[PDB]
Amino acid sequence: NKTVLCSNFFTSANRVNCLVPVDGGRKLVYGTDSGIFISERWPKDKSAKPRRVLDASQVTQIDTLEEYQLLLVLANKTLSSYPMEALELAEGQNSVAKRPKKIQGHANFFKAGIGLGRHLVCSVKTSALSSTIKVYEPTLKPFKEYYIPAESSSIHFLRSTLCVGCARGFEVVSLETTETQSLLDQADTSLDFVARKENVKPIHIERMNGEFLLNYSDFSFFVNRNGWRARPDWKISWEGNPNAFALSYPYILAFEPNFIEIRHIETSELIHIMTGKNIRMLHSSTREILYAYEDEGGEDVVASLDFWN
Repeated sequence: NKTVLCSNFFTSANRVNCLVPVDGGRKLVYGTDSGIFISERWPKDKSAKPRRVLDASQVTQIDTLEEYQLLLVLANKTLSSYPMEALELAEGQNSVAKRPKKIQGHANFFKAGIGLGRHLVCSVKTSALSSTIKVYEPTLKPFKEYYIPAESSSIHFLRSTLCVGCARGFEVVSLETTETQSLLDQADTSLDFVARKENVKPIHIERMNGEFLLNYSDFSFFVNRNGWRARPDWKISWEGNPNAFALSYPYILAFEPNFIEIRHIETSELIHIMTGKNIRMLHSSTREILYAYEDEGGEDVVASLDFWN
C-alpha cells in the first residue's frame, strides 16, 4: 500500500528536500529551501497544516540523535545541532532553544550512527578530486579525521569501521588505527563486471544474515564479508540510475528521479515499476518508506509505502 500523507501544503514554490520522523514516528520534521516545519503523523484535525519551527535556508539533510535529544541540520553547507525542545509548541521565535550550535562550517553530507566506542556523527566534504571525513562524539566534540583521494557518494557504519562509497568502490576505513582497504576481493573473478566499469556510484549497504547486499547505481549483488561473491548466479542490473535504496522483505526498492523499481530479493525478478517526476526517497524505517514526488501543477506530494502479508 501507498498512502498520500500531504499533497496540499508544499508546492513548486518550496519543495520538500528532506525529512526525519521524531517522537517515535508520531511527528514528521521537513527541511526545505526556506525553513523547517513540523506536523503530526496522525493528526486529529485534518485542517491542520505543518507549522514553521526554524528559519534556515537551503536545508538539504536532516536527522536526529534521539538519545541526546539533538536535531542535526545541514543548511547551505553548514552542519549544526539544535536541542529537540526547539520543536516544542511552547517555544517562541527568539527563545534560546532555537539557537544553532555550529558543528562544521562547510559540508556536503553527513551520517549519524552507532559506531563504537561512544556513538557518532560524520561530516564529509567531497569534490571530483577528494573527500575529507570528520567524526564527532557526544554537546558535540570532534574526535578523528580522515582523508580519501576520490569523490564520495555515501557513508556507512560497519562495526568498528567506516565504509565509504567513493568512485573506485566501497573502501573500508579503520576508526582507531589505519588507513584503508577495498571491500571487494581482486581475485574473485565473478566480480569482474564491477571492475569493468570505472567509475561507479556505491549507494547503499545492507546486512542480511552473514551476507551483505551491495547496491550501486548500476547493479546490486550479494557478498560474504571478506567481500567474496555470494549467490554467484544472482544479479540485478537497474533500469535507471537510482540514487537511493530501501529493503522491505521480500522487496528491494530502487528510487531514481523518474521511477521507482521494485524487485523480489529471492528471485531477482521485476515486480512493479511506479513512474513519476522528481521522486526523492525521504526516509526508510521498520514502519514505512516515506518519499516525495511532483504532481500537476505544481503540487509537491509526500507519501508512504508500507508492506504487509
